[PDB]
This record gives sequence, structure tokens and C-alpha cells, in this order.
Amino acid sequence: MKTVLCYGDSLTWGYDATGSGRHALEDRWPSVLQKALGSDAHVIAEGLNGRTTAYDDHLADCDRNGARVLPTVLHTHAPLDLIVFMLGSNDMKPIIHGTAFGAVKGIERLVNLVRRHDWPTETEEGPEILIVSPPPLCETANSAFAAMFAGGVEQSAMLAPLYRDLADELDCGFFDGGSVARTTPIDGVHLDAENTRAVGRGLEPVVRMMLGL
Amino acid sequence: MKTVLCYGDSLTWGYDATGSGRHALEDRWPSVLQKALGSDAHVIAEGLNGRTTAYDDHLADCDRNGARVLPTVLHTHAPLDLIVFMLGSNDMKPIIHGTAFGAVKGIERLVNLVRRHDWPTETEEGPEILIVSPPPLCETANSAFAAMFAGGVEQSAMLAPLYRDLADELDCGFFDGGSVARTTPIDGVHLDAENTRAVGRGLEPVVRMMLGL
Amino acid sequence: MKTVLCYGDSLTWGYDATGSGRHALEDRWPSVLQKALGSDAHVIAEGLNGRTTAYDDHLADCDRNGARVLPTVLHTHAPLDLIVFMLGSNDMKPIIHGTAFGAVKGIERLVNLVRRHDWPTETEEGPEILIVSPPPLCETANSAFAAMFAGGVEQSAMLAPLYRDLADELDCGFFDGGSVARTTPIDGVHLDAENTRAVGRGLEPVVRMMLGL
Amino acid sequence: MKTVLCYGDSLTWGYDATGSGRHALEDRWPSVLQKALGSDAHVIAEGLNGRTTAYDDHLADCDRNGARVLPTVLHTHAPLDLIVFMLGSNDMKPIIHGTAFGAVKGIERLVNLVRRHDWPTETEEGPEILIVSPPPLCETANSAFAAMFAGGVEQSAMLAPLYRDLADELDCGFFDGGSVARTTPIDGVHLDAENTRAVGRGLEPVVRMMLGL
Amino acid sequence: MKTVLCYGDSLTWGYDATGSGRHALEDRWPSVLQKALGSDAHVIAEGLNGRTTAYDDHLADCDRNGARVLPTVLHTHAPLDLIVFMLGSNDMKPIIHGTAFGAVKGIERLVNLVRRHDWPTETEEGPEILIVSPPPLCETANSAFAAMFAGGVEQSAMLAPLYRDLADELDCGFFDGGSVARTTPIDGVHLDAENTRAVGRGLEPVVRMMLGL
Amino acid sequence: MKTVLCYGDSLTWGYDATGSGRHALEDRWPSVLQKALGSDAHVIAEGLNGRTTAYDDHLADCDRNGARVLPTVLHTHAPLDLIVFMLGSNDMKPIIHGTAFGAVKGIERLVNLVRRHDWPTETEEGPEILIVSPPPLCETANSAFAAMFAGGVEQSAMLAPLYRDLADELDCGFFDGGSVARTTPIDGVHLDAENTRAVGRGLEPVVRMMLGL
Repeated sequence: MKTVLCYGDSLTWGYDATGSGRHALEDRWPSVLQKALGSDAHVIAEGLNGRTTAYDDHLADCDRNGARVLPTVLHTHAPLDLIVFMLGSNDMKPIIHGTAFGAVKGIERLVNLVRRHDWPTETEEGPEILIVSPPPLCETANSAFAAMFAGGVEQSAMLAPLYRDLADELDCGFFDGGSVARTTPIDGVHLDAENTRAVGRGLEPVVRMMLGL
Repeated sequence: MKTVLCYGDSLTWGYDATGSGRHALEDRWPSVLQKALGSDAHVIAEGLNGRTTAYDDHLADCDRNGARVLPTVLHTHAPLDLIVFMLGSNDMKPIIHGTAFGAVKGIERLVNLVRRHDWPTETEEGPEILIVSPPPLCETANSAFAAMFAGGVEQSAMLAPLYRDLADELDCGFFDGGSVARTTPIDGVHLDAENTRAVGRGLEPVVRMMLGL
Repeated sequence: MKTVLCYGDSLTWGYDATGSGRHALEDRWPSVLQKALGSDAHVIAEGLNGRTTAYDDHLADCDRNGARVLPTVLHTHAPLDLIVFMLGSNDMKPIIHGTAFGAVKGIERLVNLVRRHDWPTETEEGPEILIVSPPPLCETANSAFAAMFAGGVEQSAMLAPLYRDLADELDCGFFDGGSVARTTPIDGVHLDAENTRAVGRGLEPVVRMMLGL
Repeated sequence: MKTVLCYGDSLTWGYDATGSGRHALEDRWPSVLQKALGSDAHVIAEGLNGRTTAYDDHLADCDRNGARVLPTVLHTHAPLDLIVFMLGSNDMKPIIHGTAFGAVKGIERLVNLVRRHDWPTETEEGPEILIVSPPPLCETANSAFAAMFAGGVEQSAMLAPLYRDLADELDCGFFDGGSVARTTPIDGVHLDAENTRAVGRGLEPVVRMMLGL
Repeated sequence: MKTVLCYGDSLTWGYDATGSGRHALEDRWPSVLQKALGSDAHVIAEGLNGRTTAYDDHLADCDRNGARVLPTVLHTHAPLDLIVFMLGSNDMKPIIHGTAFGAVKGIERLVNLVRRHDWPTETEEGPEILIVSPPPLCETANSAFAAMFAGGVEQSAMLAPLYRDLADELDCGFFDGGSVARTTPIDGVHLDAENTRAVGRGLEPVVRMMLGL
Repeated sequence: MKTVLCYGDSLTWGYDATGSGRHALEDRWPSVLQKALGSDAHVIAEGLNGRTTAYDDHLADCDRNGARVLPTVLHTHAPLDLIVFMLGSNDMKPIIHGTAFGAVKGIERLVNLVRRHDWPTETEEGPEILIVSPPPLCETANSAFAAMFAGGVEQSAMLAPLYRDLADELDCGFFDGGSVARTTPIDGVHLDAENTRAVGRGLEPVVRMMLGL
């Protein structure tokens, strides 16, 4: 049985912007993926609202630095056959840094953290790694969000090509989330239930391919 | 559907001391518990080898301080109907502090962290909390472990009464893991597959009662 | 006897831009408030030079992140009847982030830290919270300050309406410091002695309302 | 006008072993000292429950490491003429270390933090420093306190001679708190209102001498 | 025998923009300086790739905050007669802050860390300090570097005048690295072996004067 | 040219207990090693007073936790052919934990940090590692040191066999420092000049074997 860790942010937690709540379990993209793989895989969802690739954010009751937390998560869930990353939307906040390029460097650090992890028990081989570019940000009239993410429509559109290029450099899998799903203008960043499911459905082929099914 | 977070250490990760590996999924105590509750619950396993209640340990590629990490875990998995804690065995290490009493103060801090958590979305009510005393340590001839855990047979036997008393003070549920399961002398701390399953089976009644089924 | 905590930056410390020293005790705004309230209240001044709302700044011999520090301050001075915040001027520094919106998010975090604090002795009545928008930045010939706070005159002008909107959203009091006081052009950011006294006199009515005298 | 910082733990916060509450303001030791000195001095009380000399403790909603926190506190209250420390009780907990010697080394570190602090504004001359040994622990039937402070009766009796020797070595003032006050057997470590008040008065003469009145 | 600490970033580590490797030992600037000074001095090279003046950067397997790390480095190498800093290039990254002004404030903080360091053994007299502005960035067709350092050409040209003014303010030595060396257009920021060697030689005269030979 | 990193504590710094200062350069063990190897090797000395294997100590102006610091040191000095560890004396302090077993676990962690380090430039050949057991503690009349290291004579005697067993388990080299050198009874823990030189001379053969000269 293959074990798949899904390491993400609110898009992976399953933020429902319509209701200001959480999508149902069955609508979260790791759950869609699990259903599709069935008993051949065990998928673990680790989605944290506001998680950045590598940067500190002290505005919530959690540690939002993806890189600082990842070793603890890897160790909790080892041994792992596949890590699926979907991060970068929070990196588009100017407070964090706002740059597509800083997001791709953060993913690079996360890839290295997986590759160099000191596993809890003796482990022959590195997990495989799938880098997913999140669905790009959209324009919103929500004044708080448009400030929070000022300039991020334009920068977030550059994540797919950069993340694809990194995945090629680092021998990782790549999927463009924005190829199957769009964000909502309620806030410019979140996915409704249908678009969240779509990410899960869309990943099934590359996930199967990376796992040898 | 009720959501149950199981926050523990190697006993919850499912450490196989016979094989120096991880118990199969179906033998881990959260998985036994999930099977028993079926579709009425969604159980989330967060077991980290070497996790202490509240103390730092820099000897592995993770953060083993249960209290520092817990907010991030709570936030990842909210909203939660029940938190089940099973920690304290690592607190028996003299390097950490070695005292049953320090372990119960650490559980107290963890209870407070749940109760005061700033949830990712609007939340009316605190989760319920179930404090589980881990199966007590046994004597071992393994010289590394007997040093690591020097004096912990005697101190670990005091966790059940202290944890029961705390649970009464704080309006938490209580279960003695050591009432259904024993540790293995391979290393004096771990649970074999059968004893791990037993913890899961044994918790089903109090978990159902706390969840209203 | 009501206890009031005043949590702020060099404006609350009492920075004298003319002498590069500290205003006399009696000219600091918390002192002016205390004299106005008399023996009905005990006012505690916690102003730290360079303190930001919720952002790291490693340029001085102290932790300038207001959010990281605040729990320890709350705990030291508990039980509290009112917390008065006056922060955001340092958030106007580009190196911090330079945005009004980032400042009001930081105040939001501070409010939540108060509301969720695990008080040292049983409580049960939450403190009241007063959000004070600092007097906004002005233009200065001081080239070092003009650089340090580049863009800040325009952003700081936005703090009063954003803070007022937040106070309303979160059930806090609001006062616009800039309604009674102005910054000195010697450096664009500080208050002279009279302007520091004006803040303290200006807060007396809203402070009484919130304390029931 | 001389400014005095009082940097301590629950004995300085003013902990009531009975009510489980806070001593009234006028019954706290820095308040007694303030009343004695009158307008010749401004006394600032910074007493945090559980504060250690220089050791982490993650069991409460605050940073209990005296050393970490002290630069922030110094910077907040500068310029200072005198720092009065009264710490060491918490160091008697086996979870912290439980040794008089570790406490005096902690005090040393706090002394050096004062001496090397990079003050907010230009400052010629260091503050004076007064080291206070806390009143020693006594035996208690309170079994949680007896556990928490196990061994502390015998170790805490060593604080006064070690602290006095250090003060001599480092050119600091010294006062033995236990000379004028005793702990309550209600819990073995705290001070009742009368004995708290006595510390403040007892310190008056040495504070006066160090300050030239 | 004088001891000189060289505290820098990849320009001091000796980064080869081509080979993506390390300059040979004799081609690094502190080695050149050492060879020039001969047995009158012992030069210690502490160059860390990506090191900033006083800003966190979690993108590599190390702490890149110059300020955090420097007390440890000072303590390791004390007693020191001279500290030579060459930092600021990394501060030109928009992810760090991207401002010449933020870099000079960072340098200031490093100067004060040297001046206030609590040396391992008794030490009368501070080390001398030499601030080196790094050679300024140049334009590059390398699109990853151009992104990473966007804006840095124009800002890095301001480092020399700001650093010189600071050195005057703080009674430090100053040298403009860009006076004797140029960055490579291969990536816009690094130094080839010849230009690296030139910094070391260029520093010789001012190092000699500060040390009295 | 081989590069050798020497990572240790005040024994590697070169602490002179008679003068409370630092041994001359030429008497420090890494210097003696360097002279013995000549131009075939470049030896880097990183000895920090009070450094522990993997444990926090906040009593000085530095980070004494060997494991927290080591990645930054590896990264600064990479690429390395050999890392030589000489640590554990500070681990014999009760405040740290006082156990030989805790010291060898800390060395274990350090070894793993080396083996998993994300080197700054492509590598691919792992450095060799030499574990050196420090000369064991002796009895002393110095009452402050006798307290600081209470129990340490008996525990430190156990470091050589435990370290040798570890070296064998992990494929590292081993040398017993105590085979060529002894501690001074002036304070029980330090080495005088000749005894520090003896360590350096003593390591030459195993250092050559591991470097292939």
C-alpha cells in the first residue's frame, strides 16, 4: 500500500469562502484523490490555512512557515511513497514577499527537506515528490483580500511555468492545478467545492504514474 | 460526522520494536478506533516518535515538544469534536525530566492549548478532550533504553492516577491505556501489534460516550 | 481598583526627538491618563521603541514583535480591566512591510491574543480593549527617517479608518490619536512632550466609559 | 527621580497561596518599596509567575525564561538607575534543574545582560544591580507542590550564601529575602500578604544606599 | 599576534558564478589578506552563503541571519583585535527587503553586537571594526538571478555612501569594496577569483592601520 | 588540499585555567594538528566555550547547543573532507543532564546532521567523521566547578567506550582523547597547554588514515 502526504495551505484544508467554514470531507482534494486510488493508497491531508512555502507569518495561532513545520510532518507520517506539495498562494502576499520567484525558491527548499530528511526508521529510498502549482489568484472586490494579496493576480500566473521548470531541474513530478480549477472572487484565493474536487480528480493520473499505480 | 484527533508519540505512530519499523496501518490504535466507529467518525492520527508533553528534545529531525507543535496540528485539522491525548512516556526520560508530575503538568498545558485555540473558522464550542495514560514502561535489558529511561518504570506507573485526577479537575475524559495493553521488554516502552490494537479497541466505549456516538 | 495596560512603541515609551532621550515621566501619555483617573485606576506603561504589531525586527536589543511578546506582558500584569493598544507606526517601515492593511491585521492578532489568553489565576471576565490609531506620520527633512519610513505618510493616514472598522468588527473601543496630537517634523514619526500629553488627556473620556469610571 | 525595575516571579507578581488569586496592589513588595521611597523614585514591577533565572519552561502562556525576556523588559523601561532581581524559586523545580548552583549561574547571566544592554538612548553609566535571594522553601502537605518542588527545601537554603558571594564577585548589592520573610506551608513556596510586604520594607535601606536616596 | 575575523556571505565564502563551486583557498579574500599580513596576524574566515545583515532567510540549511549568529561566532573566536564585515548583497533581494537603508541599519546592529559582546574571558578593550561595502550588483541575463535580486543594481550602488557615513558615526573603519572589485555579469552578484583576490589586497592597508600593523 | 573541521568546546577553544584566558594559538589542538599535516590540509577550529552536544544552555552570550549551531558551521566551511568532534564535557553538568548516555545520543545527532547536510555546492562525497572522547573529568578543590560538574568524574569515564561503540555503529572513526591527555585539577575539566598539544599530536595518525594523508 502506497502512502501519499498532501502538504498544503487553505486550498488543501478546504476553505469554503461561501460559508466561511470548511468543505465537507468528501469534497477536499486529498479525499477525492484517495477515493480514486482506493485501497492501493493511504492519503494523508496536511493543509494549513495561511501556510507559506518558507516564510514566517505570526498573524494566526499556528506556525505558517511551511519549511519549519515540514520536518515534523514528514516524521509523523513516514514512511512516505509520495509527497504532493500545493503551496505558493500565500507567498503572493506582499507582507510575505509577493514574488513568484520567492515561492519557487521556497518549494525548492521543501523538496530538499524531503530529500535530506532523517526518517524515524531505516529507509532505503527517497519518496517521490509532485509539485502542484495552485490555481492562480483572481480579481476581487473584497477590499481586505485585495490589499492582502495586492499584485498577486499577476505574480500567481507565473507559478505554473516556474514550478514546471523547477520540477524538471529537481526530478520531481509537476501538475498545474490551474488547468482544472479556478479560484473564487469572493476573496480571490479560495476554491469552491467543485473546483476543489477537480484538483483531486485531475491529479489522479500523474499520482498513479508516480506510484506505479 | 465527528472528527477525532489522536495526538501522541511513537505508541500512536505505531513503532514495531520487533522489526524496527512501523506497524501496519490496520494495527495502529487510531485505525482500530476508526474501524470500530465506522462512518460516524473521521479519525486523524498524529503520532510523533519521541514527542514529549511540553519539553524540548533536539535529538531527531523534528520538533518533539508536544505543546509547541499542538497549535499548528489543531489548526490543520479543525474543526474537531474530540482530542485524544496519549503522551507521557518520553517525559520519563531523565534527560527530559523523568517525573510523572512534570508529565501531568504538560498534559494540563496541552488541555489549555485546546481550550484557548483560535480556530481557523468560527467555532461555537470547545472540542471534548480524552486524556489517555500510556501503558507503563517495563524493565528491559536493552542497555541504551534502560539508560534513556532510567527510573521510568517506577515513575510511569504513577501516570494513570495522576492523569485520572487531572481529567477530573479539568472536565476531561480519562482512560488507562495500561488497563488493556502492556509494553514490550525489547525496549521497555513500545507496543507490539496486538497490544497497539488493544488500546484502540479499549478506547471505543469512552470515545463513543464522549461523542454521543 | 481598575488596572489598565498600555501596550505600545516609542510613542508610549516617550521618545524626545529634540534631545534623543525620553520625555519626563509626567509627560508620557500613560502617566497623564493615570493622573486623570487618580486612585480609581492603576496604569501600567509598556512602550517599547520600534515595536511592530506582529512582525519581527532584529535591529535592536529586544524583541520588537508585538504579538510574540504580548502573552508574557499580559501574564505579568494580569488581571487586567483594559488593554490599550497604540501601535502601527513601525509597521509603516518598508523593511517591516509598510502597509496600513498589514498593521490592522497585526492589531487583529493582538486583540485575539488578549481574548484567548490563559490568565494566571481564574478570571472569568475578559478585559475590555481599546484600539488607538497613532498620530500619523508627517514629512521630514531627516533623510535617515525619510528612508526608514519611506511611503509612511500616505499609509499611516489610513490607520484611523481601518482601526475604527476593526474595533467595530471585534467589539473593541476606538480612539484616533491623530484627532488630538500630531507628529513632529524633526523626524516625522515621534511626538513632542505636549503632543504626548494630548494623547493621554484625549483618551480619558473613552477610558472612563470603558472602565465604568 | 530614580527609576527601579523589580524583576521577579510569582513572589513579585504577588501570588496568594489560598485564594489562588493576586495579592492587592498595596500588599505587593514593589508597592511597599514605592510607598517607602515616595516621590524620590518610580518603581516598576515585572513579576511573572513561574519565571526562572535562565531556563525554558513551556507550561504556561508566556515565556518563563528570565534571561530571554529580560533585554525586552530593560529596553521598555530604560533608563534605569537600579535593577532588583528576586529569582530562584522556580529553579528549584526538578523539571527546571533543581540546583542552587544552576540558579546562581542564572543570576550571573541576568547581571551580565544588564551590564551589556544596548540602551534605547545614549547612556553613560550602568544601572546599579541588587540581587535578592528569595525566601527559602518550606515543607508542605500539599502533595502537588511537594512534587513540583521536590528537593527544593534543602537546595533553596543554599541560595543566600551563593547569591551573596556572587554579588561580591560582581560588584552588585545583596539582600537575603529569607532574613525578613518566610514562605507559607500552604504550598511551600509562596508568600502571604504580610511576608510579601515585609520584603519591600526590608529592601528599603539597601535600595536607598544604592540610589543615594 | 593580532586576530582578525572576517564575517561575510558568499563573496567571503568564495562563490564561483560558473563552476557553481568554491574558489580555491588561496583565491578567497581573507586568504589574500592573511598572506599579505603574514605572521603578524591570524585571519579567520566566516563566510556563509546567503547571509544577510540582520534578516531571517529559511531557504538553506543554515541560519542566514547575520545578527542571530554573530554572538556565537564572536565567542568562538575571541579574543579579537578586528572584525571585518562584508555584508549587504543579500539584503538586496526583495524577499529580504531590497533596500540599501535596511542593510546599513543591519550593519549598525552587527557593530553594536561586537561592542556589547560578553567575551569568554576578561577583556579590557573592544576590537576595532571595519565596515566593507560589497561590490555593487550589475545587470545580468541570468533570469533566476535577475529575479532574485530585482532592483538590486540601483540599491546596491547606495551601500558605499551609507556604510561610509555609518562608519563615521560609529567610529569604525570603512572600505568600499566596489572601489577595487566588480561583480560578474554571469549572475550579477558574485566575484570571480581575480576580483575576490583584489578585495583582500585592497583591504591590507586599512587593516594594517587599524591594527598598528 | 583536504579541509578538516574541528567542532568542540572550551577544550578546543583552548581554555587556560591558570590564567583564565586562552592558550596561545600554537598550543591549541587544531593548530598542532595543522602543523603536523602541513600544506596537505587546511584545519578550521570551531571551539565554543560551554558547547553541549545537543542541549540548550542560555548562560552565556552565544548558542551553546551544538546541534542547533552545527548546520550553519558546516555550511560556512563546506566542502569538508573530515569533521572531528570533541564534545561531551559540558553534557556532564547536571543542569544539562549529566549523563554519558545523553552525550553519546547528542553525538549521534551531530553525526546525522553531517550525513544529511544540504551542502552549498554539489558534492557528492560525504565527509569522513572522527568522534573524539574528551579527556575525562578529574576531582577538584574548586568548589564552583565541583558543583557545576557534580557527578561528572564518574560519568565522563564512560564516554570513551560509549563513543567507540557509536563510531563502530555509525561508521565513523574514533579516538580516545583521554589516552594521550588529562584534565587539570585546578578545575577538573580543562586541559593545560601541554595536555592540549598532546591531543593534537595524538590525533595525527587517525587523521591521516581517514584523509588518506
